[PDB]
Amino acid sequence: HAPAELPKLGFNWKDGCAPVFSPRQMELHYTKHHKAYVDKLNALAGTTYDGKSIEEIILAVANDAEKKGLFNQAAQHFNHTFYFRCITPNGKAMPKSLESAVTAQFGSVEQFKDAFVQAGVNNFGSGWTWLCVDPSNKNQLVIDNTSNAGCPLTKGLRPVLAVDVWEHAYYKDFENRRPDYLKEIWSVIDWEFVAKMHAQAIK
Amino acid sequence: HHAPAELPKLGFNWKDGCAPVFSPRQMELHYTKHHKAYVDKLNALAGTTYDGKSIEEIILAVANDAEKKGLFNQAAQHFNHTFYFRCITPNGKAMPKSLESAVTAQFGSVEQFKDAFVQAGVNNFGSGWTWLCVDPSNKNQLVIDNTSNAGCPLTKGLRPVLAVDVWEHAYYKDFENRRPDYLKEIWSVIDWEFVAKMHAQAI
Ligand SMILES: [Fe+3]
Ligand SMILES: [Fe+3]
Repeated sequence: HAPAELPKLGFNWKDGCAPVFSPRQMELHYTKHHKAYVDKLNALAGTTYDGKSIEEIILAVANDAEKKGLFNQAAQHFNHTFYFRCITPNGKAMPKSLESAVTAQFGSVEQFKDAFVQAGVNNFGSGWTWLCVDPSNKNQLVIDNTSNAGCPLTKGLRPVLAVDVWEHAYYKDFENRRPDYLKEIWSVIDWEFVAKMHAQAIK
Repeated sequence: HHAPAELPKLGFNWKDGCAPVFSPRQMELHYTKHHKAYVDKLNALAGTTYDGKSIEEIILAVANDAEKKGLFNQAAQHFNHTFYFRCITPNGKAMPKSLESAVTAQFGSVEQFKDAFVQAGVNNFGSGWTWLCVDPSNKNQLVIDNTSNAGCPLTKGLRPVLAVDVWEHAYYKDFENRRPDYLKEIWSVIDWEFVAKMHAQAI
C-alpha cells in the first residue's frame, strides 16, 4: 500500500535465517536495501498513490517511461516483501497440495528445484527467479526469470515463490557463488507461505 | 585483447589489493572469480569460430544478434573488466595536463566532472558500468555514459577512456550496500596516466 512501510518479518533478522543466512546478510538486505526501496517509493509516490495496494501501483506505472523510477521502487518493494516471506529459519516442509502441483508439473520436486536453480544461475546480472501460477494457461506452474525490478504481475502471472538473484542477496554469505546460494536456499524456504500463495492464486 | 581469452596481466599484485580503497579479498574475487569466469565462458561460447579475433570484433559482430546474446555478454564483460582493471592502480596516478584540460573544458572543472560521474554511477539501476568516453561524432567531446549489465560503449561508436564497474560484486566486499562511498573513494586509485593515454589515442 501507500504510504508504504518496511514489513515485519516472520522471524528475527538479528539472528539471520539459519542454516543459510548470517545476521549481517539479513541486516544489509532488509535494513539497507529493502528500507531504501521503501523510502524512495514513499518519496516518488508522495500522496498521489494513496489507497492503492502495491500491486495496483506496480500495474499503473509498468511500461511508462515517465514513471520508471517509481516502477523500480514499487516493484522492488513488492519483490523484497514477497522474498522475505519465502524464507524462515530451517524452512517449512512442503504441504501435500503444493507438492502435488509441483510433482504433476515438473515430474518431481527435485526436477523442479534443478530447473529453478538453472534459471537462477543463468539469470544474467541483477534479477529474480520466480515460481508462478499462469491463469492464462489452466493455472499451471511456470518458472519465470525477471531482470532488475522486473515483476511477474506485469505479465499477468501470480507469484508463489521469489528468489532474489541481485548480488547483494548472497554476496555477504556466498560471495561470487550464486549456484551454492541457490542450492542452499531450499533449506530455508517457507513452503507453507508458498502453498498459501498457490492456494490463493488458483482461486 | 584477443580470443582465446586470458585474464589480462594487471599493473599491480592483486594479492596486496589496491590500496587505499580495495582489500586483497575484493580484488581476488573480482579478478580470479568474476573476471576468470567471463574469460572461461567466452572461450567456451567463442569456440574455434572466434579464435584469433580481437575482443572488440567479437563484441561488434555479435552485438544486436538475439541468437548470440550469451557470447555478447561474456565478450563485452571481458572487455569491460580488462578496461576497468587497467583504470585502477595502488594510490592512483595524478591527472596529466592534457586530460585535466579536456575534463575542465567539458565539465567546468575536475571536481564538477567527478560529482557528475558519481551521480551517474549512483543512479545506474541494477548491474552496470559508468564510463567517460570520447564522442568522435561530436567533435571528440567527453561524455559520461551509463551502460546496463554487459552494455559496452563500443556498440554506440564511443571511444572509452575510463570505466567504473557498478555491478554489486565490484564493491560488496569492501563497501557492502554503500555504492556512493565506493564511487567517492575510487578516485584515490584511478590511473589517470592510462586514462590520458586512452584519451590521447581516441583523439
Ligand atoms: Fe534484494
Ligand atoms: Fe565486475
